[PDB]
Amino acid sequence: SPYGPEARAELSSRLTTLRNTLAPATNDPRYLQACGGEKLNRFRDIQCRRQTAVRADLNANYIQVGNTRTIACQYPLQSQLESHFRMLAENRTPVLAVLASSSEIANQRFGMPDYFRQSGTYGSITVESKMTQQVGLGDGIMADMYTLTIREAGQKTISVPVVHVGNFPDQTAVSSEVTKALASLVDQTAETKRNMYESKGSSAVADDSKLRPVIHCRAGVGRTAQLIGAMCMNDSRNSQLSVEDMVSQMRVQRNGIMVQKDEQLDVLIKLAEGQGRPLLNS
Repeated sequence: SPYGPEARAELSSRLTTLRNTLAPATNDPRYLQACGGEKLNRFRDIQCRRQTAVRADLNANYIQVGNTRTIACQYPLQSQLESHFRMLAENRTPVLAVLASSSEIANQRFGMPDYFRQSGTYGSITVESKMTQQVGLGDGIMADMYTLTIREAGQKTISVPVVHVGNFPDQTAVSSEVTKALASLVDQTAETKRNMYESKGSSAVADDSKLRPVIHCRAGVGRTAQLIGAMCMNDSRNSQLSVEDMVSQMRVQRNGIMVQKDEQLDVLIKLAEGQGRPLLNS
């Protein structure tokens, strides 16, 4: 009954209502609007909540699901790379999880710059990419890891661990088992990096806006939301946080499309069921 079809339908009903409420109006005061004439949103209908926006020129949001703090964003546009790197550096990013596949990135029609597997200079910022380990996630899904060293005059140099799911499907959802494996890897990688900063007495530890895992796929609403849901379920502080809570929180803090597909929600529901976590709020 708590995970039966009627509970699942009720969850869907509540979430659909929320999506409708959060649909952007023309020049919606709730959503970030482009300044300067440059394209801001990769997709016109996938907008960035203004009050939680990380930077004025990025489609990117601070999200807190229960106690779990992250940043969710779109795959940055070519024009946005300098700002994106500055975000990554200023956040002292403990892990960047990229859920867009190599196939997607390679499709030049999609405008997804290969910004983390190659080195480059973007305005004032110089970035060096290095290959690190590779970790299997199940079902032949592979996480390729990198470190990005971000250098800029006047700024401290920051190295960001990257977890790239190079063969993450976009046509089908990955299983709860793959999702769990990915959440554990991303969490573990963030933990190691955050520990390093703690050991150096970094001032970023005291700052709520910093040390956030950064997660993006192509749009930052499907695969991204599925991962963030799994990560929040991995957080021992989040007992009794329901699936309704986690999805509504993602939606209010980014846009109404978070967890876009029923296929993705099914994964979150299965993970919740495995923990005996509630789907709905009383």
